[PDB]
Amino acid sequence: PMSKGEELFTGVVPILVELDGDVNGHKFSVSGEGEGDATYGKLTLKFICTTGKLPVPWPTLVTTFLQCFARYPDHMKQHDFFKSAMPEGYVQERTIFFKDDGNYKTRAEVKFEGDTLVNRIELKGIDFKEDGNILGHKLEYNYNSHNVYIMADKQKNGIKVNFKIRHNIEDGSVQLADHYQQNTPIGDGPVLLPDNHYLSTQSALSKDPNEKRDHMVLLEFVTAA
Repeated sequence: PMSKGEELFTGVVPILVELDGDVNGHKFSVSGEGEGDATYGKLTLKFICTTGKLPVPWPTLVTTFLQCFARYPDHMKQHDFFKSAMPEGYVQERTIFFKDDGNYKTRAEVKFEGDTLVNRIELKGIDFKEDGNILGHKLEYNYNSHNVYIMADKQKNGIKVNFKIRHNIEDGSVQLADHYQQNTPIGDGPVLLPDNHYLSTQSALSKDPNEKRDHMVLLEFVTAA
């Protein structure tokens, strides 16, 4: 292959997602489970809020809830930092600025625990407007397609990422979430540091009609470029 860790993703890999969140004081925890298939770049997940009802819309948390499952084509596996960081994993820090509303601050650890790919997150949301689009729940239960731009970080043998999410507001228009992401490896061994390249995402949000807990099922498709 191109990296040792890439061989960890040659099969469908089960996923565990854990988030502790806090938004304008509202505390919540989410658990998610599912599997990823990096050779297609497909991910299917079902998250449940385990503390009651999510204080913010589920689409706002999609990008916080696994980029080691991106399908890197053959002529591009030399650019796949995420798998090269494995098994030991990487920290994934992000500051999301929602246009004209508050911010999320998120810290995650993405690593193999056993045979499962685990993304363990802490999220802090501050300065949200009581009736803005987030705390007003004015977003639509859907998700656009995005292009997330990836650059190597030579000083930290990691990657600096920047992209912008489009949250379809119920009134038709778009509420921007501007993501500032930093990925830093947990282990000593070398990593693949990529030439500037894009990741293409597609995401489907739906529900599990025999689960009556606040939940989100996510069908995500990620590919390199």
